[PDB]
Amino acid sequence: QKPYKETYGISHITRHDMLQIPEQQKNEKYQVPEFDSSTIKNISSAKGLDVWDSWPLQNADGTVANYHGYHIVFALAGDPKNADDTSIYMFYQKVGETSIDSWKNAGRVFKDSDKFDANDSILKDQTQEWSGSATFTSDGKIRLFYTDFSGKHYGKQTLTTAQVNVSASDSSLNINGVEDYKSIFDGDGKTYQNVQQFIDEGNYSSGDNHTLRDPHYVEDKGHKYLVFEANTGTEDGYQGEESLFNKAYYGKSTSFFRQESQKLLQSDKKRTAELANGALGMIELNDDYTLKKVMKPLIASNTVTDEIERANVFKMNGKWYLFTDSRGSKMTIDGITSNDIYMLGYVSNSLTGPYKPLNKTGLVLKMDLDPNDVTFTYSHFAVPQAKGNNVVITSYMTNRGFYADKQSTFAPSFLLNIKGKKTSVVKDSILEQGQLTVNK
Ligand SMILES: [Ca+2]
Repeated sequence: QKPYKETYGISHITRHDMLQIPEQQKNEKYQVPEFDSSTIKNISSAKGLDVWDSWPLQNADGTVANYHGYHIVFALAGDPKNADDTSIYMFYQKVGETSIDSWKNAGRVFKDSDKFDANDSILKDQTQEWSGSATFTSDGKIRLFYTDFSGKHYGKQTLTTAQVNVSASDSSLNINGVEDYKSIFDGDGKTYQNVQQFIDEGNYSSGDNHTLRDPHYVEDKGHKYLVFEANTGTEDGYQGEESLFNKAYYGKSTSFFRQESQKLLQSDKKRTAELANGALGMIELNDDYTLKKVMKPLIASNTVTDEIERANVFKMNGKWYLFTDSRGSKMTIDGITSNDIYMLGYVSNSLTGPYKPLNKTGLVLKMDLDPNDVTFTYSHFAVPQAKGNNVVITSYMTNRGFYADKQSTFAPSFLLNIKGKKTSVVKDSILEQGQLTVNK
């Protein structure tokens, strides 16, 4: 194949930028702070469940919602002994409370029968409920977005929505049921990979990693959008042998492309790089939360990784910030190790781009603790605040199923300062486990 250059009109996580991160991450400004293990508790109301990926009910701009005097957090939870047991639970606290013990458990959002009652062909084949977002609508409704995962159908992932009906009193919140429960998007082949394309390759034994998940709701000028984890399709730079010859994925210069591409082609990461075509996708929704328009990806990670998770985007003090989490173990970049886990980040003057890397490289947070460390954290997520230069970073702590007495739980939150195209972790800014806002 001959070298070429094609950006497909989207932004790219380039090899040159990623190569700078191993040295840069030694700076404490870009590091998840050390946590004190003797302060860490299980979520008392979870009654022995692992509780991992979590997200707050948000207003349209990403700030934390107030539902009838309560904060609400949705989270994946399940039996630590069963890695395929994943359902969405709803936790809640009175606004003003900060202790992890303040989080009550309203239980599962869904009954097993809900996916059938929905009259939705894709939903009736669901086996797990994976991550998403939740927005608090202008008419006072809890509008959930999540990932319908189907183990029956080779790990199909479908962006899904429902309204969660919740009664509020002075003491409790109670889930009454759901409505408007429907599949929104399962890929289109041309812009975002679908599960058939995964099956074409030989599914899991191909080494390909198909994703279409973690939908994050946001609005701009009254238009409604989901930004989500995906993989590219056939028309915006697909996986394949030819992808390694696209200079847009390398950056820097032709000299760098020649050197880096020849190294990659000679390496044991050639196949991994060919398969790697992660993307942060975007769709516009209609006012009833159905699909209006498939839009081009905000950014892609061709050759670098197939898996960029927990898509997040919001406007803060005049700029738009786009984040994603990614494991070094699934990357193909020299100097990045299997211990390294990142939140990467990008900035634009507009929701729809173009996005350029924060801190020159894309690095925002680095966590490299051993998987066995009780204070291991993952699924880092920046929660915008109503005012100021800080966001709150939430994450889950402790790997699923590792310890009998220490379950996956809410990590201590901490602060990230954002100004312009730069970020820095705020010194000694550790908050309570699962704390969503600085204000209280
Ligand atoms: Ca792929």
